[PDB]
Amino acid sequence: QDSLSFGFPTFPSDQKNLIFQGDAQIKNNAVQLTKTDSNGNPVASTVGRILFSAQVHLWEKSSSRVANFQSQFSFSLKSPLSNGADGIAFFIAPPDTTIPSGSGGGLLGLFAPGTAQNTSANQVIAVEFDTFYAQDSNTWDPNYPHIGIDVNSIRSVKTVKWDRRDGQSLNVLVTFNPSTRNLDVVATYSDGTRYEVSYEVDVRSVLPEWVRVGFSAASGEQYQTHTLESWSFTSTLLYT
Amino acid sequence: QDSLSFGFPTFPSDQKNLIFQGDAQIKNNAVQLTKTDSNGNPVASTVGRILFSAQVHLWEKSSSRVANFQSQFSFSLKSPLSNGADGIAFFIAPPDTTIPSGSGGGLLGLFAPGTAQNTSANQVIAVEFDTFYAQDSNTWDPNYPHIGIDVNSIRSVKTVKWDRRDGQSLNVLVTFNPSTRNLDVVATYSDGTRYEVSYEVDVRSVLPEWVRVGFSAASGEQYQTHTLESWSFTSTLLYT
Ligand SMILES: OC[C@H]1O[C@H](O[C@@H]2[C@H](O)[C@@H](O)O[C@H](CO)[C@H]2O)[C@@H](O)[C@@H](O)[C@@H]1O
Ligand SMILES: [Ca+2]
Ligand SMILES: [Ca+2]
Ligand SMILES: [Mn+2]
Ligand SMILES: [Mn+2]
Repeated sequence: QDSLSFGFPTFPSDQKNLIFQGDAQIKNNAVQLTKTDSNGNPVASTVGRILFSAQVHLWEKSSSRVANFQSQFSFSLKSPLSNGADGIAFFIAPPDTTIPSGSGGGLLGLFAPGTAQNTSANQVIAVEFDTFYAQDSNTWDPNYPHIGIDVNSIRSVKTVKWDRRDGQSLNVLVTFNPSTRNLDVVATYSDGTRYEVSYEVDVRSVLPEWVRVGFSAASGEQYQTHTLESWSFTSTLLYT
Repeated sequence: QDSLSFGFPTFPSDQKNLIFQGDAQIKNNAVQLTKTDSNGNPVASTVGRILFSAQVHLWEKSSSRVANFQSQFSFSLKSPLSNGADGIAFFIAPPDTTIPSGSGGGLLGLFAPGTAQNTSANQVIAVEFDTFYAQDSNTWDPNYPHIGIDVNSIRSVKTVKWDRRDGQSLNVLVTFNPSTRNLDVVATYSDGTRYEVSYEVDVRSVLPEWVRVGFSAASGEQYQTHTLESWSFTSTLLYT
């Protein structure tokens, strides 16, 4: 289809169109990307992702068209630790994408250690909300929590300072306009605090015509819950 | 998802979210539900169906919600004969639906012979565009071409006299309103000729909570092409 849209105001346990990978599962009408114990507390060494089952037609060679898409979602992070890790990311990748071996912790379940910073070995666009930036282990990160745009590498093409707020939901709107090729990110907390970051990228040179969209999160030695609370997505092919 | 929508203005060969069953295949940017030869002419004894891959949440027992839905599509029928058969149908059924054994010809690839008129043995709602009504083989049909609403039986609960026009595209709008429980069908030819038929039905007592939507067509001894040209669908769970 040239156009596709779906909306999850909440996430009931009875799901049919979500692909669950790793430890991801539904609990209390939300998606818990990372594993939690019986008490609902976060644990270390966990990775989880979800993808919508239907494939999205991002661009089309034959017609020279590229999709205009928007993804709106909200999530919250919670941890008793002073340095909860590692973060959650909205991502777009080839349909057959699976969790790479050793992609835990700072690699957010998106990259393999051997090629995490090799842009020629990956096919992924992701918007990360990264809460762990220890310069000794996450050497590629700026020294502070941040929102980053990742294009084929865990080393973001761009980041902006972000404030992690325990237990508070962050609403995010990610849009891509094929005419300007701008990928825009706008995130806000309920008190009006806003973060904005944009990057110009030709998705046709990074991803295949058909892709899947979803979320990924991980926790290494430090941990926190990564709770996806709602998600709506729409995409339509436009001539450009 | 509480809401889902998709649109196929045309049907390029590169399809990823369609389930093809029987003889259905893409040719010339359209879906040919029934088999055709090299010259492109229709052949006898063929059945074909397509279903969208993502499951639709038609109703939710826990929240007591039922979805409204709208399906818009266009198709054309062509045949060297004047008695083209058998017809095409838009249908909604359980996700694991497959072509029943011996469902060719007048059964439109939707029902099994032994239970075609047994409402207690079926789970399907369909809107048929029936062009063949010979009483020797299609005993359940009115004696004229027609559009009908089928609820668990090949014998339509409601029909309207219809005119088959070789090679002309028929635009159809099918809508279900959970508030009134009315399934409405409006079909029009380009010159404005219009046909309408509606029926009140509680989808909750006929189908499971999750379903798949698609089209089916068949040709027995008499034949014609059943070309699906475009298709858009939208569904949203409502409280009412
Ligand atoms: O495709 C039309 C029709 O074909 C087959 O039935 C035949 C027709 O009723 C007509 O041609 O007369 C034949 C002789 O009695 C009869 O077989 C079946 O496949 C039927 O299901 C289909 O509708
Ligand atoms: Ca990090
Ligand atoms: Ca018939
Ligand atoms: Mn980072
Ligand atoms: Mn009929």
